[PDB]
Formats: sequence, structure tokens, C-alpha cells
Amino acid sequence: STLADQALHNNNVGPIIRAGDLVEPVIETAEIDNPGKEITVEDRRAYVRIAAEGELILTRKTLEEQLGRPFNMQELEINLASFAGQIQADEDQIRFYFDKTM
Repeated sequence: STLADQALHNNNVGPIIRAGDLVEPVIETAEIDNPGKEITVEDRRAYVRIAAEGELILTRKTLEEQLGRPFNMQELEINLASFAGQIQADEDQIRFYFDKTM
């Protein structure tokens, strides 16, 4: 009779972006750098999809910056497709999470 839905708090993240190059050995290496012993990556080729518990944190801004030193942060916000959660960047790092209210 009454429609109701809910899905807040840690659940799972699903960042959808495009594919560049060497994102395979980069994503894998970027995964080992993080204690993500329970994440599933789905890199086809044209795009790059990821799936975690809902909490992720990356600091390999040097690897991402190196892959394309001759660029900026604009290309980052441009080089994307979709997302399941939110994204944040720190001094020199980028973290992902599907958590809404903090």
C-alpha cells in the first residue's frame, strides 16, 4: 500500500569510466596497493568498471599522473562514464565510496 525504499550506508561501489591504456596492470597494481582483498574488476577494453565493498582509497596519483603527465585534473573529470557512488580527492590522492551522508 505504501511504497518505500532504502539503501544507505556502506554497501558497494561501482565506478564506471572509460579505458585508456595500461589500466589493466595499473588497476591491478593499484588494487594491491590497497587492502582490497575482496574487489571485483571488470575491465573489458572500451571501458573500465570496478566493484568494491563500498569503501576504497587510492594514493597512486603518481601512477595516474605519470600515465599522462602532459595533462590535468580536467581530463579526469572528463574521462569518465558513470558511477555508483561518490568520489573524492585529497592533497595528492583519490578515494572512492558509495556512502552518502558521512
